Amino acid sequence: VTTTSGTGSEVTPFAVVTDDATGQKYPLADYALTPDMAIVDANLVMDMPKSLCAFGGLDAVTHAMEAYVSVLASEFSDGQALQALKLLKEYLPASYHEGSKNPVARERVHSAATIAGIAFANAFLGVCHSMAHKLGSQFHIPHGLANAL
Amino acid sequence: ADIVLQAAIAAGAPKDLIGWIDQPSVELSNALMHHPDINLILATGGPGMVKAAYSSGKPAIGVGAGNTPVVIDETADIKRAVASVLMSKTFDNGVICASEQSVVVVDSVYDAVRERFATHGGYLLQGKELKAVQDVILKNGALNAAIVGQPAYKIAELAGFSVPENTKILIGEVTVVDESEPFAHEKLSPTLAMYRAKDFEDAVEKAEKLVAMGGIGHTSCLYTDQDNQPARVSYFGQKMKTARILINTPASQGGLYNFKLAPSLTLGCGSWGGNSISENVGPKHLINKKTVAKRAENMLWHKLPKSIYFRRGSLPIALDEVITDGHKRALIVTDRFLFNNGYADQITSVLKAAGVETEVFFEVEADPTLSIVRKGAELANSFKPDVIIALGGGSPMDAAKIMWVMYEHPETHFEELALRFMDIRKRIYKFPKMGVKAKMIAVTTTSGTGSEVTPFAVVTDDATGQKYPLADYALTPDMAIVDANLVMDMPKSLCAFGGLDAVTHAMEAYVSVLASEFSDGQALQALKLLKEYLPASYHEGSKNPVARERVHSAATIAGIAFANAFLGVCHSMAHKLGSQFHIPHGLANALLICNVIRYNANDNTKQTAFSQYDRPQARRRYAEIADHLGLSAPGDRTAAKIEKLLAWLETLKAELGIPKSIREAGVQEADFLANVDKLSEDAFDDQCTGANPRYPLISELKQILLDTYYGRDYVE
Amino acid sequence: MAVTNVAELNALVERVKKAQREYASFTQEQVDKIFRAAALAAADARIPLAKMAVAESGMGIVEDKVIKNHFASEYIYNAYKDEKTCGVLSEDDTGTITIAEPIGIICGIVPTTNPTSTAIFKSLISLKTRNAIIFSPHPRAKDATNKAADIVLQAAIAAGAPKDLIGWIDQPSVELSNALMHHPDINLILATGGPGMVKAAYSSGKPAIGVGAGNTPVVIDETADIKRAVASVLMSKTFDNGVICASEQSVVVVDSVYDAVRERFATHGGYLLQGKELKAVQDVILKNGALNAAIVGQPAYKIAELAGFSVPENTKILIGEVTVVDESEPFAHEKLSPTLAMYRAKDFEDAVEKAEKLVAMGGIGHTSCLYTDQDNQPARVSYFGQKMKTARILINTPASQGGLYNFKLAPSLTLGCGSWGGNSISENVGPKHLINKKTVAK
Repeated sequence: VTTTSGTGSEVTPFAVVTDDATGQKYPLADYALTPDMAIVDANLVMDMPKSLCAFGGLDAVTHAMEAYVSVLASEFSDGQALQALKLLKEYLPASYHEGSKNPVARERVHSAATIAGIAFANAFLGVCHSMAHKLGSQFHIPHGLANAL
Repeated sequence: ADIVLQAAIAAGAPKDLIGWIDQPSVELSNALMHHPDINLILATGGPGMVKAAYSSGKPAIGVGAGNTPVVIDETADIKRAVASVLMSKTFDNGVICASEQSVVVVDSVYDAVRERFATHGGYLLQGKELKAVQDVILKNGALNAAIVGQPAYKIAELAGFSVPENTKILIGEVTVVDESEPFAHEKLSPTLAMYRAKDFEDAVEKAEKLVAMGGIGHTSCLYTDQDNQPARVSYFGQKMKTARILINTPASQGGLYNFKLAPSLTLGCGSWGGNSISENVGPKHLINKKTVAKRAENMLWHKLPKSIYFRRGSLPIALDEVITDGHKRALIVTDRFLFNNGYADQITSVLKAAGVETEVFFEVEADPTLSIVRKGAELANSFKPDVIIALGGGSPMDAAKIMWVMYEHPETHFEELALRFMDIRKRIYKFPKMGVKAKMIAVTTTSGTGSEVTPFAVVTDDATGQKYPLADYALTPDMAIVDANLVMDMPKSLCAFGGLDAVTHAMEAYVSVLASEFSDGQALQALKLLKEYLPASYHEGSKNPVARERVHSAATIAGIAFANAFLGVCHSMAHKLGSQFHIPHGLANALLICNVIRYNANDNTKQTAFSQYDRPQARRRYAEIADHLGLSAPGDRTAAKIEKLLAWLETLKAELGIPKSIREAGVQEADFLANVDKLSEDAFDDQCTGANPRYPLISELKQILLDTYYGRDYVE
Repeated sequence: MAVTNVAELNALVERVKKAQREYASFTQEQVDKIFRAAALAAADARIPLAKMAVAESGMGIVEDKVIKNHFASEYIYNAYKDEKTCGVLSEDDTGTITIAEPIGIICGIVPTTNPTSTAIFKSLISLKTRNAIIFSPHPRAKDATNKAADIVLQAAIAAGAPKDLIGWIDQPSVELSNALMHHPDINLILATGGPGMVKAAYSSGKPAIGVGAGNTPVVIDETADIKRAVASVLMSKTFDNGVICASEQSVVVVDSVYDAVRERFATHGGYLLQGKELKAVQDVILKNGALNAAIVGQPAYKIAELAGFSVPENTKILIGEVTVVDESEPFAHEKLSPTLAMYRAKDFEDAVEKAEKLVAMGGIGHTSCLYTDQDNQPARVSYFGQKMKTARILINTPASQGGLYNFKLAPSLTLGCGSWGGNSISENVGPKHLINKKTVAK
């Protein structure tokens, strides 16, 4: 069950853990870790501030902008990556200035975060999401900023 | 009543909550029943006022009492049953309702109970005094009130014959049972009626008339040995029509009797007519329950097979995974044409090398007829497979899903699934769980049908010729192989046959009312590449391998979308045409797609509350295709924007090699006008019309079929 | 063989008696098998029967009767599929057995409104509870009901059922149907239709239940959606020309949004009228003392020609503007035609009061709908349900059904009561009113 709009971690088989004594990452990836049922609800994202809708949404934009250009892109995922970018270019601005006062835009943005999740579950992320994965861990900046600048 | 009132008054109740009448009269009580402020009557007593209670124009229930018969046979305990009835009739002078009123005994033991009764508490009478008591109970054609509840001895003084003080009850010996005999009616006095039975069988018959004479069946009790004669008690219950069937048990109660029995009263009925069984009145007959319903928003879904594999030569590698996993037994479902070719060794040989038991199923033809699927299930449960691998596109892959259900649930009849699961829009009934002892692998052989990814199955019955569609998200295969090396030599006359089927498969799911943001991108990606090298896959076939591979993966992409959003009406007359003209599917929806689009963009009788305000429109959704596919001027109008889309659809047929109208597609005028009416109002009911936002009418589903016959273009 | 008068009815009923006597011994095993085959033939024979259900009736349209026949034929084999109605029902050790027994021959009146939708519903619950029915349809729609009953019969015949288990009368008459109700061999009556014969069914000295229809009011206040409630009611009243029982019969709107609806209705599908033709419309539905049979199920435009004034073809329904609510004005009674009544409310509070009188006028409370915002005004919906007396409370929901609406709702019919009026609430008739359970005690 997803309570954030912008990270597609409910449909993808990716998980990262850190060591206790030391600090190097322990990434894991096996199609078998995908949940056998994912619930995408929008009423769980209604009052989160205009400082998490702006970083999750950009995280979703980054999640799909390079899955279309990744070397692992097939004719099965460019149909979904090209849709999230189309969907977020007309609802993310409307879900930031107006916030919950426009509930249709929030639902569209939340639903299109999982679509990018489908896109990057099969194709894999580029260098933009790897350097951003470390630069957001040493300087303790949230995930969503690092791939935005 | 006042005691209960005052108890309730000092507990929080209003002051005049219970009322009663003083010095009542028949005229005063009548005004109470006809009062328009009273909406229930609880009537108790004999058929003196309960009969009038029913004929009052108001809902009423009556706690009546019918003469309960007692049956004692030769196998019963005589010494014990004589006294259980004896004490139950002397309880409150036998006034408690639904008490004993008659005893029926066989001739084998009749003499035994006669002197026993006179010995313990009875006093029999047979002379002139016998026809004295009967005249006492009935005086004016109705029961008198001068002997109700009185002890037995005093009522004998009324008739003039002395009876000793110690005597408990008085009993007559009467054979004729009717109205003129007054000893069968309810008496509410310590008296009993004794009846002559020649055997057990007539005893029950002689008890049927007694219950029927009381009008309402309340209780029945017979005394018998319940341990060595268990059939007699079972026979006794299916013949008497009463709410209670007691054995070796007093009717009302004792003075260690059974404690969890409802009282004789609190058992009412709602009719004075015959064959009426009483029921226990409780705080449900005096209560009315209302139900509210809230308009709950509907949620969509996106359900797909767990794994989909696709590339040039992806069958052996995907098949290998199955070998590595534990899978010993597997069967392959196939058609006829491909087996005589080298299209079956490329899957069996790779299986035999690893070593697994595979069998041949080569009898499925173009349309499954419920006869070969049954024999397939018969072969399935005679082999106990662990993996079901489908082969072929369309017919042999749809039938494999039904074989899977019938193999995993042999007890469930097919005709039970014909009314529960026929449309994927309801979610209140669940399929029995599947995949317990098998799993489905789906492989395609033709480019342009995504049936390996959808939860759809259509079964024809060869007896009459009726289709039984099945649809639920449990028949979806657990794996789909999309390989292209097996399509390098398909005839150019058929590569595009299914190719245009996918065009209508994707174009129709985009404008469906169930279309969501999840299935819109895939429905659009399929159309985008089909104008790029699908015609190349037609003219080249083998001169351009890559185009055929690219088109083949698009059929699943078209199918991956409509498996979540049902097709519209175009895929309905397509079903109907392809099953009576024997034309193949793919052609049927090809030459009327250029005529059903215009019947979806106009003013138009439309279904309301959906596809009118919830969804934007259908005319502008087709407008997105013309600009998504890039065939629109920078500045143009929507009305003219669809025109160029239809123009592209027409001029692609100039090299697609498809007929211009249905008549030129190999059908005759003679066998159309006499069959169009029969053909029209069945496409209206093939689980379509969920999509195609416009609500169709039979009057407007024929002009389409008549307009396409002569090649004429529809216009109003 | 055909039956002409009482002389052959008094022999037809004996055959059904003899078949019922033998059929009562069947067990649960082959009773469900007969249930399966009967439900299939009802669903598989929906279109043909609906085409010939309007050829002689002359009212309604074929399109909407297909769904009505299909929904009613599959809903019965959807919740009563597997429940113990034969043999032993339960067992209490305490030895307490609770076997159940059927009732017997059942009478049934099929109205001209739904000659086949309710004919197959009644026929499909009796053979589930091991009893038999005799049908007495209207002379206008006799041939449609008889065919529907015969289809289920022949389906059950080739499943293990006795020969003469379901009967019907040809060329029926009022005097012939009276002899069927007073027959001492029938112990249940299922009466349906308007208050024309159900009143006589109650006054018959026999147990009887009636699937009636009260004029259901719809309440729309100022806070409700105005562009959505106009259409949900509009499509639910044009369903089969508004003959579906317990459909909309009157709308009550507050003064705030009255004119906001008046132009909308004329814009979309309505045609308002206020002149002398309003009197004509009132008189065109009363031939004498009650509702006439010449405008039942007819489209809106033709009845206007009979009423005198011309109305365009495209128009869907016609609606009057009447303030008085009594008997003299006939616009409050059930009409079974694509017509609606529009009422004046000064506020929401009087709207519910103006709806109490409408429900009480129908005699039996069946359904009542309110259109309001259910998310920021939750007190109003709670208040609305404790004031009316109806079996169903619907908010933001069409009365009968749609053409992705709610699926787990019982049909408008299969909801009967046991009294005419006096604040009576209907209930869903099912395979428990036709069964009697006996208890044995050891």
